[PDB]
Amino acid sequence: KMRKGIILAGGSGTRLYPVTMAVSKQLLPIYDKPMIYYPLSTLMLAGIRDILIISTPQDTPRFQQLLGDGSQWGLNLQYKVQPSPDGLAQAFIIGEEFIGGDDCALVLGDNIFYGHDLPKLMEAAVNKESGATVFAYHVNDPERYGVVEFDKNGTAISLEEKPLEPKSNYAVTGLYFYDNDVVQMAKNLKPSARGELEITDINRIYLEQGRLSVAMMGRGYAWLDTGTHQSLIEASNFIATIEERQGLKVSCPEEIAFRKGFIDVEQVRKLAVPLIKNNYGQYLYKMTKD
Amino acid sequence: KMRKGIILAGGSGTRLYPVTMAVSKQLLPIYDKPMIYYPLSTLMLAGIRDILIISTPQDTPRFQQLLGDGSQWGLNLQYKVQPSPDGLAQAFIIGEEFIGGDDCALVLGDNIFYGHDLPKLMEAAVNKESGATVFAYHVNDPERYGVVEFDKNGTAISLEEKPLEPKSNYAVTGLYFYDNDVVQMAKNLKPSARGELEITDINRIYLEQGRLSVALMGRGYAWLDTGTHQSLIEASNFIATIEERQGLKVSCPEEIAFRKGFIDVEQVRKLAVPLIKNNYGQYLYKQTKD
Amino acid sequence: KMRKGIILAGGSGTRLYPVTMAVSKQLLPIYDKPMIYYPLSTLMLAGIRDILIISTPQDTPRFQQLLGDGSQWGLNLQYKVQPSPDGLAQAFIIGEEFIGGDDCALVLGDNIFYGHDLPKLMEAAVNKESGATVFAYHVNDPERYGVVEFDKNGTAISLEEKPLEPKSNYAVTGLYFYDNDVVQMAKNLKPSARGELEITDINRIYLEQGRLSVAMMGRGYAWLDTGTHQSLIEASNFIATIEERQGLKVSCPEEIAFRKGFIDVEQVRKLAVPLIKNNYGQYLYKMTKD
Amino acid sequence: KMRKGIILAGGSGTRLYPVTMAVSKQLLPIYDKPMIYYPLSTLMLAGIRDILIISTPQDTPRFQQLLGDGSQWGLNLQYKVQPSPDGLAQAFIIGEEFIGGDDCALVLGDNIFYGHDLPKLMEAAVNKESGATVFAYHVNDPERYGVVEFDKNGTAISLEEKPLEPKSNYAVTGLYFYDNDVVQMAKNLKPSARGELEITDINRIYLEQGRLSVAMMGRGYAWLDTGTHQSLIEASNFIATIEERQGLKVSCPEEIAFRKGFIDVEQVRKLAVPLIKNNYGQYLYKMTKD
Ligand SMILES: Cc1cn([C@H]2C[C@H](O)[C@@H](COP(=O)(O)OP(=O)(O)O[C@H]3O[C@H](CO)[C@@H](O)[C@H](O)[C@H]3O)O2)c(=O)[nH]c1=O
Ligand SMILES: Cc1cn([C@H]2C[C@H](O)[C@@H](COP(=O)(O)OP(=O)(O)O[C@H]3O[C@H](CO)[C@@H](O)[C@H](O)[C@H]3O)O2)c(=O)[nH]c1=O
Ligand SMILES: Cc1cn([C@H]2C[C@H](O)[C@@H](COP(=O)(O)OP(=O)(O)O[C@H]3O[C@H](CO)[C@@H](O)[C@H](O)[C@H]3O)O2)c(=O)[nH]c1=O
Ligand SMILES: Cc1cn([C@H]2C[C@H](O)[C@@H](COP(=O)(O)OP(=O)(O)O[C@H]3O[C@H](CO)[C@@H](O)[C@H](O)[C@H]3O)O2)c(=O)[nH]c1=O
Ligand SMILES: Cc1cn([C@H]2C[C@H](O)[C@@H](COP(=O)(O)OP(=O)(O)O)O2)c(=O)[nH]c1=O
Ligand SMILES: Cc1cn([C@H]2C[C@H](O)[C@@H](COP(=O)(O)OP(=O)(O)O)O2)c(=O)[nH]c1=O
Ligand SMILES: Cc1cn([C@H]2C[C@H](O)[C@@H](COP(=O)(O)OP(=O)(O)O)O2)c(=O)[nH]c1=O
Ligand SMILES: Cc1cn([C@H]2C[C@H](O)[C@@H](COP(=O)(O)OP(=O)(O)O)O2)c(=O)[nH]c1=O
Repeated sequence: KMRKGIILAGGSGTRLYPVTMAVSKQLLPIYDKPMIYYPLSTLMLAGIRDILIISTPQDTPRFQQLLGDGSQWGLNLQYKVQPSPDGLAQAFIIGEEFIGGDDCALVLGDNIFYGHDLPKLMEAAVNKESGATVFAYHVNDPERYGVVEFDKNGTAISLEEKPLEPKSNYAVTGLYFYDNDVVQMAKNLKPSARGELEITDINRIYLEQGRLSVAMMGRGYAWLDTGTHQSLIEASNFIATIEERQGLKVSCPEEIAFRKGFIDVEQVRKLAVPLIKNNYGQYLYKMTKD
Repeated sequence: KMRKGIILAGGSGTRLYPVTMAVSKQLLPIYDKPMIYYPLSTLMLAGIRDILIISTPQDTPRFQQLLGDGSQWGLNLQYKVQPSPDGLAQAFIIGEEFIGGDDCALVLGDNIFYGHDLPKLMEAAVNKESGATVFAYHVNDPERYGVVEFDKNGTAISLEEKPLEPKSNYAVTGLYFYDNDVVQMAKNLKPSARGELEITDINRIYLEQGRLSVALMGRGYAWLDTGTHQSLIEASNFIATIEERQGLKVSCPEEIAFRKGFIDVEQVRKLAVPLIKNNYGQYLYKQTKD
Repeated sequence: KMRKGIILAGGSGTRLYPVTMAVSKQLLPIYDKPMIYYPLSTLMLAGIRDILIISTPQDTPRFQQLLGDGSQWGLNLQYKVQPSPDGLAQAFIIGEEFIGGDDCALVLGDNIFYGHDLPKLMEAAVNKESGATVFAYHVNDPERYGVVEFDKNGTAISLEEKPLEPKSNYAVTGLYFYDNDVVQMAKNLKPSARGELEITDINRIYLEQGRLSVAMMGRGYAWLDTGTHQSLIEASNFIATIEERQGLKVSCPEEIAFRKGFIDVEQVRKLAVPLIKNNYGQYLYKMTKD
Repeated sequence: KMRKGIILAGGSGTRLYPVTMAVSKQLLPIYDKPMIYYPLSTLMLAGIRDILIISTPQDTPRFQQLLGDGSQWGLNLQYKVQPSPDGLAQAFIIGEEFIGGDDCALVLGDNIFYGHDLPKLMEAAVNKESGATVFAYHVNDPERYGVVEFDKNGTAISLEEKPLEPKSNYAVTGLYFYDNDVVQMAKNLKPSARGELEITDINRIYLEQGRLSVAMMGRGYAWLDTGTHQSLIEASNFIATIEERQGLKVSCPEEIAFRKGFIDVEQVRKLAVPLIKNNYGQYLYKMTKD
């Protein structure tokens, strides 16, 4: 009944040491919220409310302390550990029992999107019956990502993970919608070129079958880079500038839950009261005025 | 009729002294281009090629040195002066002749909009045969702006200019679309207490007649503040973050002209060659290859 | 590791909620390292190698996992829990055994100091035989801090904690050096009207005995604000700007330990390798060559 | 009896196109003041009041319109055009008459310096009776600059302009103090490999004469980059961070003039008048009350 999604929020975070020896990348602040509120908000905006969060043995417990079972926000959250970061595709192997016979979305715990009409951008993917959908976004450094190449008619024709000679500048982002076939695909994958069970290898299987849709995410959207220390500071600054100008939050899960009807006002006021001593709780309380 | 454009780029710039003793506000850089490129970009995206720039007596020559007659970008730019900052609504008096019998789109020289489907956002406004269209955006400090009050059912019911007690948090942005009725409305206005001919008074008349459309600009759009030194730095950082991430420029008049067919590839390369030694020149040239 | 110092790294983290819901404020990044590296570097630059880290019941062990016993940096680190955030002066009661009969410096865990000749600005306070030294910095908002008032000759005459009517713009910063008498003073204190055991009350005692030295940190020093989410971004951007321009790190404990001779070249190399994927480890490795 | 200095503020500006198409680079804002205020403040801080500003044929008169003869600040400003940017040493040829038989300092118009005891560092160079003083600063990308090689005992042993294989990471900044011999040295210079009259060739002759002091500007100083659009934003954010924290301005000439006694209270209040309606004028006014 509730639609399903997985947030993959593990990984070593090597590239960010020594900051991530101290704290999981997906708990770092992006301005005024931990990084994982952002991909969580994306799933909620797609209308996905049953969500499995996968992290390392050390970090899962921290996420469980941050987010709980999710009922406070009208979600159902559950959790599993990935013993080692053996690839994004292991998400479906670990989450096979959670998924059952249902479709499932996957969002990476470091993926931040923002812009106008995000839900409508996702709508076709959410309602797809058969196949898979990913989103492409023009970047200046396609060699750091999965890269999708299109023909003159705009048909996707190839996908390559971190190519030395990228065939386009379109990166495949960290949000994926699959039908139920993904689970068996993942279970038959072999560790590839970089020694990982790769999501790109799943997507390539869908592409070879003619069932991968590639939704273009235009330049009016922001897909914020979380790859380096510098870009983490840029991401924060970006959110700060939007929020302080508007006096509205970006990816505040309480607010989304409220506006989408997952929780009612009585419940928003119950969340806000114990938090009214800080700016966040004051913002939540304001919601229930009008 | 056809729709002509006015960019109002006047004002003394006192809040920014001494920076604006040296350089007009609308020439200040927002990251990599002068501030006036951004509203000049909003007009082009709306399909407007015939544009009047109104500056102060002092600033006209520098805007002309920057933009010339516009022909390099398939535009036609003209210049008129505003002797003193007597109110936005003076633009229609100053431009009465350039406007003649046509519809008008006025944009303030310091207004910066960014977001997905911005041309669509303005589509209804451009295609409106009579009346006026304005844009409302939720801000944290509505007291600094024109403010539009809505009713329980979503209808604009009052407008107030920089009110001490705002009736809502929706500011009316500095982008306005009018039919041919406005020049006469402007000509019949009397100064407010503060001694300005107010654009808010014009909009109220249209509201009063049931002829004002108020299009909501969602939280997914960015409308960047340029009122303080601090917000300028934020505006620049915000644009930089986008452009460096995408490898694409925000509000590049040459690119928009080219993508909309105002100019052709042979004209783009002609523009690029003299500039080939700098980054801006190299971005132009590449756009002619792939 | 003869000389001693305490880093007070706990607190409720209320104002930063929800970022500090699952992470201590003092483990959050300031650009490319955890916040606590900064006050630790500060103590090291003063020549202090025996350091007690006090944090909350939940966070202390997290600091201990990250830093261990400090022998890898030539330091002696030990840890104590502060059961509740009942005031800075509690550091001396908690740290009573650690201190013993010795002088001791206290630095707050969220204090970031930068500027030419800081080690000299301090090295003196370290050499004072008796009494206490504090450092005063001109700020824009003195009401948020301990405030030191000076007479016409420049002699400190008054200290007040968070005064509604500040007598000066000089804030007393979170770096303090004390002789052995501070423990007894702290044991005799009673909470203030804020409900906290106040450092300002200890400083006032010394002031009245005529044994308080107030070092002025001029306008050439930076004492970075870490109060709000916004100020964390500001602090991170400031450090990033320095480091990226100079190709040198600010407050890197491995570098300071190597430069002051706490550890040797071999040791630095061994530390660098596990970090060598990014600039942080490469920077340490090259200090060994050049 | 006024000491003499030159601000070299010419050059193409091509790299910053289109931001420099209708605006001189050195009049662009660095946070709340035009760029040229910064080196101007630097010379003032050195106690130099008789200053020659050299720029392009197009920009020199813009500087003259902004600053006048400077006696409002207790300075004596004069102007000369550099027909083309044939090298920094040409400043001493164009400035020969202005120089006469006196010592002369040279600062680049886009260099920004900040740090504790900077005035003392410069007062030393100004106190020097014979020879020259330059300042060395560790940078990430030494190949862009004049580069100074040191002895194992840290004595400066060679200088190279933009070496392909830098011998150290110490760049020679754009602030130079010379005795009167510099004019004859410049006049004998021949164009370098870059076809320029190089300041590094002058410095090398003082160094080989044993008359060059190479003062180290340590890592607690900021020497800010102004060569890219991004470096401009970084320099603005760095200044805004210091100023907003301290409530004190960096390189405000009016403030410097007042504090060094070039002008008095009455004059300060006169300068405040045209600025009195924003924070900058208020800041000036308050210095004369507190
Ligand atoms: C390998 C691995 C990763 N992760 C987490 C860590 C990160 O927060 C997040 C992304 O992992 P990364 O190692 O950065 O993979 P990454 O280089 O970011 O690339 C992935 O993400 C990209 C989009 O960001 C795509 O363009 C690539 O095709 C996709 O492979 O997933 C796990 O939770 N488990 C893992 O085993
Ligand atoms: C009054 C005046 C302003 N300007 C320029 C200067 C600024 O770049 C910009 C706005 O200047 P302001 O001093 O805010 O103008 P002001 O009359 O007080 O306010 C207007 O500008 C605001 C912009 O959104 C609106 O929200 C208000 O509804 C509108 O009335 O337009 C002109 O070019 N000519 C002018 O006469
Ligand atoms: C009260 C308290 C504080 N702390 C830690 C948390 C932060 O690292 C640091 C600062 O805590 P604060 O609650 O910000 O105390 P604060 O309002 O900043 O004021 C203190 O620090 C200021 C300088 O930052 C001084 O000017 C004040 O005189 C001094 O009282 O101390 C603890 O670890 N335990 C505590 O009980
Ligand atoms: C050559 C030249 C430059 N300028 C202005 C343009 C720039 O704003 C500023 C510095 O110009 P650049 O062309 O970046 O400077 P460049 O000759 O490459 O390097 C100089 O400046 C560097 C410091 O920035 C030093 O490390 C070098 O040793 C010194 O030669 O001086 C002039 O006004 N006149 C000139 O002839
Ligand atoms: C096409 C184009 C858009 N824009 C800006 C205007 C809007 O803010 C935003 C619109 O992007 P978007 O609507 O997402 O792209 P698309 O129409 O290609 O699907 O980008 C430019 O700045 N330059 C351009 O060349
Ligand atoms: C509805 C909502 C959206 N968002 C974010 C998701 C998208 O990035 C963006 C959508 O804005 P937008 O589509 O422009 O809003 P609207 O429907 O009001 O016109 O805002 C939140 O952070 N919180 C919310 O409650
Ligand atoms: C020596 C050193 C100093 N610092 C900091 C302390 C001060 O805030 C700033 C300047 O210290 P400073 O001692 O004056 O400069 P220098 O070492 O070049 O002589 O640098 C570090 O962050 N790391 C270090 O390795
Ligand atoms: C006194 C003063 C200094 N400065 C700058 C020059 C140096 O970069 C920095 C520090 O100067 P410095 O004299 O060392 O600090 P202070 O007088 O407070 O001890 O401040 C100004 O910009 N304006 C001023 O009025």
